[PDB]
Amino acid sequence: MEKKEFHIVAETGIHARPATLLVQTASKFNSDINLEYKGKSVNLKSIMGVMSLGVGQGSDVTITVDGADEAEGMAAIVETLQKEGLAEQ
Repeated sequence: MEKKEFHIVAETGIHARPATLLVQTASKFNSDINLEYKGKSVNLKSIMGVMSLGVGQGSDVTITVDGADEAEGMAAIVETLQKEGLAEQ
């Protein structure tokens, strides 16, 4: 059980594109990985929750990873976060 915070550096608006990008990468781990924005942590893939939340404009958020993938899980997210210019390291 380990969480990894971050901040949106895409200043895009975490849309279905970048929005899912993370969720897609976060919601693809055998571990518990979610996103937390403003303090709200929900299965990034949680459109509903995320929807109401969503980030972008240098918006900062926090990711979480718990389980086996935990490492790999967050690994991607983390990397992706800064890989997709969605979030920084």
